[PDB]
Amino acid sequence: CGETCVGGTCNTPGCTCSWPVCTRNGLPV
Repeated sequence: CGETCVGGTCNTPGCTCSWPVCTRNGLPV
């Protein structure tokens, strides 16, 4: 995802909050 869910959520679509960073389909992209 490249995004960070330091807040507890992800802005990027289909991106999960994989604190501290974000994730995609359970994979950090």
